[PDB]
Amino acid sequence: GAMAPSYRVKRMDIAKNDEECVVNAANPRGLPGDGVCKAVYKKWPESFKNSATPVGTAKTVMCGTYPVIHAVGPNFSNYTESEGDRELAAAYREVAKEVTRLGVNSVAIPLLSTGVYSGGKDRLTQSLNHLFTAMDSTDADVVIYCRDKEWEKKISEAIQMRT
Ligand SMILES: Cc1n/c(=N\[C@@H]2CCC[C@H]2CO)s[nH]1
Ligand SMILES: [Cl-]
Ligand SMILES: [Cl-]
Ligand SMILES: [Cl-]
Repeated sequence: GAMAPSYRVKRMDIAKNDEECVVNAANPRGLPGDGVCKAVYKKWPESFKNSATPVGTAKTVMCGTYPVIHAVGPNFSNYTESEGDRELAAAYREVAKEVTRLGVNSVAIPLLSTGVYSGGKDRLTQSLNHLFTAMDSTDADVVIYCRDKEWEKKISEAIQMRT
């Protein structure tokens, strides 16, 4: 575990992370995809061998010894708000199980279902709160990655608010 488990936020490409493992915002088919998934495929393409997994689940594949946790959030274009909210909470619970199983002291994690799976809605708070609900019982250092300047400020505020 980390000596004083923390949350932090950085605004940069998650493919450049300084953590012991990465969470991919994956599609259910293990395809290269768009956005975070695209960046992860270019950096760790070996981790896409047999990475397909259903919505609301996470599947870890090693690239060398570096673990890539493929977490499949719902596409809010296809899910109702109710069923999508349940599946988005479930994906983060499965990430916390994998992070614990791997014994890592740190993890890089994007906000699931906030980009092309958002169904055109701002889901920063919804996605971040489900992240916290899952990760708060783990002792890994968590580093959240984002690309927008206003999102960086809002995620940083949400972390600082809890102290
Ligand atoms: C390469 C990179 N993308 C990041 N976040 C995405 C921005 C839009 C949806 C987000 C998650 O898919 S963090 N590092
Ligand atoms: Cl960058
Ligand atoms: Cl997304
Ligand atoms: Cl972002």
